[PDB]
Amino acid sequence: VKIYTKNGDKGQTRIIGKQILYKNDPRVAAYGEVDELNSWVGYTKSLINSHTQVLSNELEEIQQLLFDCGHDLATPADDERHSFKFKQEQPTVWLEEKIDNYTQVVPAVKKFILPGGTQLASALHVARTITRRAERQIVQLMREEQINQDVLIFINRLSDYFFAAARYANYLEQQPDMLYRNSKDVFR
Amino acid sequence: VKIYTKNGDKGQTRIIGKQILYKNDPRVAAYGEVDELNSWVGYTKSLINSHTQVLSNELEEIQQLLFDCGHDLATPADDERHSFKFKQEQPTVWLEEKIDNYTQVVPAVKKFILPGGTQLASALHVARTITRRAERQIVQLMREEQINQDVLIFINRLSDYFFAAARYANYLEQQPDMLYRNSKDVFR
Amino acid sequence: VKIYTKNGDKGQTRIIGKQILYKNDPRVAAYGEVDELNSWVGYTKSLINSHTQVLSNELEEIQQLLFDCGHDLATPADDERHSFKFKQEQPTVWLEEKIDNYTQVVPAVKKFILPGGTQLASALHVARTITRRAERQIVQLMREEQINQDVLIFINRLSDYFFAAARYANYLEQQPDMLYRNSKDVFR
Ligand SMILES: C[C@H]1O[C@@H](n2cnc3c(N)ncnc32)[C@H](O)[C@@H]1O
Ligand SMILES: C[C@H]1O[C@@H](n2cnc3c(N)ncnc32)[C@H](O)[C@@H]1O
Ligand SMILES: C[C@H]1O[C@@H](n2cnc3c(N)ncnc32)[C@H](O)[C@@H]1O
Ligand SMILES: [Mg+2]
Ligand SMILES: [Mg+2]
Ligand SMILES: [Mg+2]
Ligand code: NA
Ligand code: NA
Ligand code: NA
Repeated sequence: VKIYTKNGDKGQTRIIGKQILYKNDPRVAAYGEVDELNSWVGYTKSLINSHTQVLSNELEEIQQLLFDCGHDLATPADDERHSFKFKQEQPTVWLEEKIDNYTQVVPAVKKFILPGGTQLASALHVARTITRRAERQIVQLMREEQINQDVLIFINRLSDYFFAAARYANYLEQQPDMLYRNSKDVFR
Repeated sequence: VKIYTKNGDKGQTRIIGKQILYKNDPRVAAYGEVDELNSWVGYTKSLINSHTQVLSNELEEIQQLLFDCGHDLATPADDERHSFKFKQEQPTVWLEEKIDNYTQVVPAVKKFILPGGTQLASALHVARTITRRAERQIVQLMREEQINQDVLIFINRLSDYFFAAARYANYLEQQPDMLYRNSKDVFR
Repeated sequence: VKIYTKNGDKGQTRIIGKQILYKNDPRVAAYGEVDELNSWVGYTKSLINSHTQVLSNELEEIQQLLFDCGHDLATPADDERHSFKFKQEQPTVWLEEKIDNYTQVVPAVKKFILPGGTQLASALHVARTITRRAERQIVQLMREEQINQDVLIFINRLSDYFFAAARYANYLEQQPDMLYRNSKDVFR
């Protein structure tokens, strides 16, 4: 088995189905950014400690879901031989329940917080912002091609999950969040 | 409080003031990249150790400043109800004084260095390059819309700060920098 | 020595040779993304432990090679005073030999794996995906300007190297890889 085929050496790559695209095509960029997020989630999970073990399984579950999203991003809406398989309903509800629970448990803020704290909380803020970068890429693709809009819904919700989980990670080690000193009351 | 409004689920988001933009709009991308930098700075600060404690407070101060920059990037120059609040003078002087001090104290190089060393020094090099990525985004926005040019000045200077601070972090643990083996003398 | 010249404060920067470009120009973006990768490789190397010491030297060698690639990306193909110096043959063979060896030694998969595991393996997956992001940037530049195509070949191969090395890092700590649960058999 050779994972290097060399077929990409001139700048084109195969997507799902027959088409080849330049590697900078917005479709390739979209699922490539999802893959970068997925790798960062793996890195974040590797930082789990005894205080934060309760977050481990759901990070692995998110990795599984990000593969399901990437599949659909790699699939043209008019490819007769392949169809969209990601459905947002249940995964997105699942994220919302976590967001509600973690928002309830941590100390309430009205103001923006500095993205930081523990190493794990900080990594969850990095995940938050890479998710949002991948979301931008997905919207770029959406403006040119038909996509599975359920992926967008889920990826939008996912960055709120990472915010909530980052605060929960600080709570699990009793690290206080720090406020942005010039913040207005923005959370209502 | 629900941080998930779902109003972003179709790919548009609210900026400062009345306007909504696509999430891939260059303005949204610019302050989104600043937020990614800010999160990375949080992560970097979480790596502080007893040798490097002297760097902790100024990283937190940079996080505060990055919120002030992001505010102005999110604000249209013609929005009557909101105005630019970031002024570069004092923060940028403050960075320059750190850059001068840290450049003086560490072993002099003429050649490019490998970006690495200690975990903290390496993270400061990652911060250096994410700052430069955010700067590119800010210039993309500048070419289409009027911006607070003071944010650009500060963000330019900030990546030189991260270079200087990365070298200082290696110095604080007595980790030598490594040279790029084919470098010309580039620092003059 | 002042690394801050302030000449970049209005959004333009000097490349190799006489030209100045906007900081968001695709050329500047391409070698800037290579620099971000290089910094991440430095960070990854800082995570080496006693189990993974055998990977340290080759990560440093990759950093040297990434400077050689960045040089050529910063050099216009028609700049009479500067020429391309990167040749892919030997570095790319060297990567392929590592990929072959590491593919042979680790447990065989047919299915996609979750990008994660140990902290080092996870960082090598982050390197994999940042390499692929830089590759996209390089292809963007290739579509507008003549480049040294040897850089593209090497950067393509490099992300397969990081995949193989990430799996090898997990093997070195006897951390099993996890499969994507809905994967088809994709590695043939
Ligand atoms: C909190 C604020 O963050 C901005 N916002 C919403 N989604 C994204 C994204 N994917 N990338 C960057 N910024 C975003 C909007 O301005 C929203 O109101
Ligand atoms: C050191 C060199 O790095 C380049 N340079 C300057 N600013 C940036 C940036 N934001 N992103 C990437 N590269 C940049 C220019 O080529 C400068 O001369
Ligand atoms: C494994 C699959 O990953 C995609 N692919 C190939 N190169 C890149 C890149 N630089 N960025 C993102 N995705 C890429 C193609 O779809 C290939 O078949
Ligand atoms: Mg959102
Ligand atoms: Mg600069
Ligand atoms: Mg490839
Ligand atoms: Na490959
Ligand atoms: Na939200
Ligand atoms: Na400089």
